[PDB]
Amino acid sequence: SDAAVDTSSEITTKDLKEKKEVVEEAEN
Repeated sequence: SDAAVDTSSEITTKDLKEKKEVVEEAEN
């Protein structure tokens, strides 16, 4: 199924620094 997301399994760490930055900005 990740082939329909252009193999997000390689980039997901860049996505998770998003999910930690977006989330600190939700507590700020």
